[PDB]
Amino acid sequence: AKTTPGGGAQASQVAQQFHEGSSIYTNNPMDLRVSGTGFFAVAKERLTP
Amino acid sequence: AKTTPGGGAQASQVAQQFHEGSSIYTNNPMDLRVSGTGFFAVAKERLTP
Repeated sequence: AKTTPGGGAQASQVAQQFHEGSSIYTNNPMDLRVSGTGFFAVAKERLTP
Repeated sequence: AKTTPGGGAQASQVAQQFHEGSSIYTNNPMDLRVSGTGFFAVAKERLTP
């Protein structure tokens, strides 16, 4: 138990840190941003959402 | 909450300040001015008002 050293390092997880990013301004009404928590929903095909 | 600084300045609105402007004098009866509150109404086509 005490005479055996460690077996190295194993990768645990690559996280996906979700802190809010900055904003740029295009003055274009079709450019939208979620200020705070939320995601847009986008459908590959028009019929099936 | 407290370790994060601000994100800059965002344009709020360009207002349209409506305080009365000064008047010039032409001594011509066809030149009109609205002293106080109100607008003239002008129509592009004579038939449609």
